[PDB]
Amino acid sequence: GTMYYGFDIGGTKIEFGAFDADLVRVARERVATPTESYAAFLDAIVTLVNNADAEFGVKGTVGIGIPGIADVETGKLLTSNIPAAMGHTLQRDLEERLQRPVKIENDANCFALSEAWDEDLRGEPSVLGLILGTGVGGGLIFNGKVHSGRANIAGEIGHTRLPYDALKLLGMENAPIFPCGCKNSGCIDNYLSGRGFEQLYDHYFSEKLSAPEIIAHYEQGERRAVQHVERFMELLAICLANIFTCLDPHVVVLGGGLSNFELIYQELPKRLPAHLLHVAKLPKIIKARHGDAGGVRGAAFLNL
Amino acid sequence: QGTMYYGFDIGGTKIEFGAFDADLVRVARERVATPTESYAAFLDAIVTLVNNADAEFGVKGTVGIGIPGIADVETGKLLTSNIPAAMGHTLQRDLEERLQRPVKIENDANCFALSEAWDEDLRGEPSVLGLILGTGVGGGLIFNGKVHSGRANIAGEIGHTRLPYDALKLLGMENAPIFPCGCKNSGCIDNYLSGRGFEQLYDHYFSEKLSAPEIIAHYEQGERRAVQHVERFMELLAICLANIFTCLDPHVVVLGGGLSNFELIYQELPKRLPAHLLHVAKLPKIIKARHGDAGGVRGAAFLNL
Ligand SMILES: [Cl-]
Ligand SMILES: [Zn+2]
Ligand SMILES: [Zn+2]
Repeated sequence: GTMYYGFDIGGTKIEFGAFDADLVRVARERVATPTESYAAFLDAIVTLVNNADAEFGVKGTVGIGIPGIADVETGKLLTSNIPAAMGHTLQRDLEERLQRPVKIENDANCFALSEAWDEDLRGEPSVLGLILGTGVGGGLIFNGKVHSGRANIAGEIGHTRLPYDALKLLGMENAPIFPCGCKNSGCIDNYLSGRGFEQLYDHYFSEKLSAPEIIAHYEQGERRAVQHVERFMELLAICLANIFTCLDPHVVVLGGGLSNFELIYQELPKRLPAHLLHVAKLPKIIKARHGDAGGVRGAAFLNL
Repeated sequence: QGTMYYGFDIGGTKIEFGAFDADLVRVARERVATPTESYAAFLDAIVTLVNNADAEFGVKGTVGIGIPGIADVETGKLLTSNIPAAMGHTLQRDLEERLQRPVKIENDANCFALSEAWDEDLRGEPSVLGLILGTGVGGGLIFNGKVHSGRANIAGEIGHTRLPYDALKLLGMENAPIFPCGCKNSGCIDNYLSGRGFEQLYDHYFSEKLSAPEIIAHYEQGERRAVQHVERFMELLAICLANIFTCLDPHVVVLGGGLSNFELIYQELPKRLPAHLLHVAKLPKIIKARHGDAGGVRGAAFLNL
């Protein structure tokens, strides 16, 4: 009698999934995201919900994942990649049209919640999801529920500054201080992401290589790539140790392009203990399992 | 039988006990000596209080215990240097056996935060961060009225995170004071943002060893050095907290410990935090603890709500 719907809103496509009481996906639909019209945007979502409700014979719950946030006070979307919905009160408008509550969360929160509801992680008291891509995105799950935060920006771990011990590793007053898109500076977003991995390589070795090129060189034993990787893994361990001393997560799930670098899962357990408290224990650290289905899954799971 | 929630606060010399009914009315209060050596005597003191209360109220009460330390999450052994009688013992398992019911044991800073989070004004807040600013920085993370203990029972050890880059910049980067830490790391914010940290920063910059109350009294008199120290301290506090808040985004932040009595904190933080937060961020509500150093019992009891 219960169905959970999830929408993942991208700049060009809206993805839809319906999950039964056992969290098995029983419907999948994809429609175009309207480029300009808000009215068309609402219709696309309302239509999907009404059709699914007719199909499954229930009134499904509605969760939506977005590349941005809803302003916690006004309900207006801050989603620059979705011009049709930018500035609009999406939740209120959908609640009125669908006559039921609607939840809207940032895509990184949906990613973490999706991974936290994997059979292997169900019942974990806390899960931290980190996406290491062009930036660092984070999602904090406690007892299977997203912690959104006072202003819907819990998990913005990427916009915390390099800690003293990370600065020390990188040469203190000679460390590279990368400018940040948030307009602060030295945010870890610019060090631990895939882009950060690249920028650190370029800063020290004066050659602009992509992460896969660096990794391929690493595997060939090229000395510059080997030195870069050594520095990167220690830097990652120091920064995550700082984060883990505050959050002490039970499981850490990595997504984004850099989570494909398998060496991470070998090196973190070896390097974290030196930077953690003496009594600390290591979280389980794994690569994301749900991939492209993450956005829809986590959005749906907002209403569990 | 009715619900009854018991809480114990274990200190080095006293064990404090409280019972709270379904409405969270306190219906018992007892204080007994903490045994100095005997583990047997330690267990008896607790078991006695539980059994007497159960008989008196006609209930089987839930049992929560706040300790100055943690239980090892794997072995159950207590890591509590201030309590030599219980140090190294499997307190939870031993009490569960004697009392035939589950027992929850949590660090005292978690109990402090949970106690505050269950005040009428904060009930219903989706998240509460408690920070105790005393001889060190203690922290407690509450989500939806429940303690997040962490993978190894040390969630909230915010005091053992290192100064962020922006804090170091304020303090002079390569010339900043790097204080050694009891955890054996260095530059942990435990040694900057606590009452002791406030004192050590004053001494580093002004070459005079004053207590926090002396500095504050001089601040209130408009003394130049104290005014400069307070300006530096408030900005340092805002920077470090803004970093913490960018990760945690707590709805409410509750300050305890001696330094939470410095009223200026509550005025200055809202003014200084925005520059270091994300542009879209909003300020948490930041308040002084309501229940003082007498919420260990409350928080311990509330572990079982
Ligand atoms: Cl799925
Ligand atoms: Zn930033
Ligand atoms: Zn420390």
